[PDB]
Amino acid sequence: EAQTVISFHDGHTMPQIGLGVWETPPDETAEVVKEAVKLGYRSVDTARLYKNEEGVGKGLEDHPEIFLTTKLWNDEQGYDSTLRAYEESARLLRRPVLDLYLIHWPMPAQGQYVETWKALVELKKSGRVKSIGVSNFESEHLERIMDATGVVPVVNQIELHPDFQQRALREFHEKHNIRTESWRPLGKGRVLSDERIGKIAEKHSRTPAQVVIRWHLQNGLIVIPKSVNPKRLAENLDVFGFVLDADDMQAIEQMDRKDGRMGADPNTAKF
Repeated sequence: EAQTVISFHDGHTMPQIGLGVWETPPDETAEVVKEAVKLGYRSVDTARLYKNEEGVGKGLEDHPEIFLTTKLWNDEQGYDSTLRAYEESARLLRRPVLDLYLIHWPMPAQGQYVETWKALVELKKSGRVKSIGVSNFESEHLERIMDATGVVPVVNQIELHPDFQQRALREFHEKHNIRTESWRPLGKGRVLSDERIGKIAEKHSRTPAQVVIRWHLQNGLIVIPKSVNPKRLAENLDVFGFVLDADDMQAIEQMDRKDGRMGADPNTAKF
């Protein structure tokens, strides 16, 4: 049973499951990363927001194979300011050339996300980063940066889980060959005790989390769950030895709620 990967339109390839090092203190981040690389994680995802890029970079010291993503935080948006921020991140992460760089939030009220994207375009062209994408962009924000540059992000990383399945945004993503990456894949844990999920989990001799991760996978989605517990890390990774059937997939499809969003709305988010 091999892990799966997802390929971008730009010809690059990313592991389909990664580690979201979001809630890890800077101090024990190196150690969490070394542990997950040991368990078999091939993709690590962080952000300037979490302030632990130095820890990630140390933890991946002798592991340049691990796919590495980081994001530009809101207050560093702007053309020159993104180019600096990217460089700084590259140094903190001890990787001269990053595998993926994302705009963390569009923040439409700032007026800066198009110029930020043009900085990312330039980072791709100059060869400073392999792939460029976005996080938390609505179709409209995507339309805008595509119209301004002619350059499509390879990935849009968005809140996505059984309660909020983001179908219309994924329809839009499809048309432009944009991969979907789910953050909040487990819905802050709400799903871990769902009966509908629980029955599917019994049927497959797997756990609720594993059923849910598999569901992301079978939908073609890049999935970065987070976990402190290396017991849950090993669990989350052990998802390539079963298959959800058509009944399973439809039953989860049916969980989608209009008020399923748990985190910030891209259009009204204010930090």
